[PDB]
Amino acid sequence: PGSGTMLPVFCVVEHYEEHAEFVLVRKDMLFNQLIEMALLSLGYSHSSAAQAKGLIQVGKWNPVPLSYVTDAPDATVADMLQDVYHVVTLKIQLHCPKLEDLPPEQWSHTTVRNALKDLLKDMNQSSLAKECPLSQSMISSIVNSTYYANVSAAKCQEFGRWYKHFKKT
Amino acid sequence: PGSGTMLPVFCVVEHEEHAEFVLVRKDMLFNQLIEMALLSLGYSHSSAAQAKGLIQVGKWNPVPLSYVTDAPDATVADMLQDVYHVVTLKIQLH
Amino acid sequence: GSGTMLPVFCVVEHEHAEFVLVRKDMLFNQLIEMALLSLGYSHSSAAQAKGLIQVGKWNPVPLSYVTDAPDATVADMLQDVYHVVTLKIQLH
Amino acid sequence: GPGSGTMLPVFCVVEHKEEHAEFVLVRKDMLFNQLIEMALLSLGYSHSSAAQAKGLIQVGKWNPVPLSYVTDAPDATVADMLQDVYHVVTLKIQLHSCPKLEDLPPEQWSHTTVRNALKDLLKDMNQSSLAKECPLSQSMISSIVNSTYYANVSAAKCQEFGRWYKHFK
Repeated sequence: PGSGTMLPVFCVVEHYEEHAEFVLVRKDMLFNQLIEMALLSLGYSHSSAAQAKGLIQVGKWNPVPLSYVTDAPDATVADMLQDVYHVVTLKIQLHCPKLEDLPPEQWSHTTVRNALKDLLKDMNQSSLAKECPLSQSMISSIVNSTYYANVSAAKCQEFGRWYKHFKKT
Repeated sequence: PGSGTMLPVFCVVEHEEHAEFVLVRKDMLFNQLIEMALLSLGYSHSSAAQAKGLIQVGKWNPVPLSYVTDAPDATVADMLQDVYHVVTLKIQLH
Repeated sequence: GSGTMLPVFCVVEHEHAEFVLVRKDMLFNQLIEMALLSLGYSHSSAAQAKGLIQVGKWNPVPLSYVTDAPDATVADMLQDVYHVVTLKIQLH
Repeated sequence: GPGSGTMLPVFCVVEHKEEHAEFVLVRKDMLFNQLIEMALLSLGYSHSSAAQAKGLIQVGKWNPVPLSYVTDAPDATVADMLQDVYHVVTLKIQLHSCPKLEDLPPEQWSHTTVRNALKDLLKDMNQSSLAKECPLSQSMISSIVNSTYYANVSAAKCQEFGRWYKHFK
């Protein structure tokens, strides 16, 4: 188990407004093309390994960006995962219905948080807290990301209905 | 008997399913097969980046273009010259 | 890290030494057969086939020492240790 | 456009290196998973040699794969899988052999495998009783035996002798 040319890596691919399993990769290749190779093995355009974001998660920890693992471009898959491949899960994010088109009950806290994140680019919290069904101390929690920080099914459903309408006016 | 610059590939696009042959350049890179199939089929560049692509030899289990060969410099002639007529490229658009 | 497959590192002698994925839910007593299939060997070669198993740096033991339970999944015996073991399949 | 009869051709190559190529006919409705033994039997090989046999299937110039990649259906026939594709695939069979001279498909006999047969016979036979039995002359059995560089045995004779040898023994 290393020896060998391959290393098993458990992968999960995603995109959100089974599919989760080991793929053998080249222990000898570059840690920084791991997302690419994993995705190719799965059948993904070369260019689909571009709109792709990677989060690596140890046992039941919060996952972190592959940035945290190492900052040496020259490290390999083996250098880094030889020892942990049995406990790590690679989380690939592929970055298409529109938010306004999402029906209010399909709305989740993650999509509310995404919706809010876009809006705040070109708006203010107090103003946004004004006719969206959220409060200001509610809206800070969700964007802060901590910890938690939770929107009930009722508010999620209402924020989403409001969002659909707000977007077409 | 295809000594052209091109080779035809039968394509199915999933998501209502769009099928058609497409002529692919033999000098182009095998792993670029999905991009080219898509462009050449009447889709965007952005469409490629949002697409999973498997190749199917007869009635066999479809497989990623990487099961086929581990040589990145592999031309479309290299891999498809002998089998283009028995292979279906099925593509998915998310 | 719990899907339908487990990575098993297999060395076949008589080289061929590498990881092969196998169905967790399969029967531990079909581990040779099914590992052999995934490499090319026929339904016939598995088995005239002798299997030992080596945990870390120990001597390797026959696969019988691992268990008697005929209803033992591969998961059962290997979900916990697949990463420290080596399956050695000899063909007579 | 062939659509019936009970048989199907299967191009097989067989290493053991003595690379031997040849189409063979196999029972269309047999099981795909016993292809490697069916091909070997149908090629003139004993059941013994099929027990060390590694078999990889190859389409065109692609990476060769185990028969388990092609399919998962444990009841898929040779017809299901290769009916439409028999003319672009090769069954690459590797044996740990060589087979006993008698188990060597007679089409694969050369002047040197004929020589080894003669030797093994002359260990307990006469030049004349051999020359009586086998399809060579005494003159040629002199030629083959007393000269290592003697290769002037026709293909037709090699096969003939090889069939004769297979018999008895």
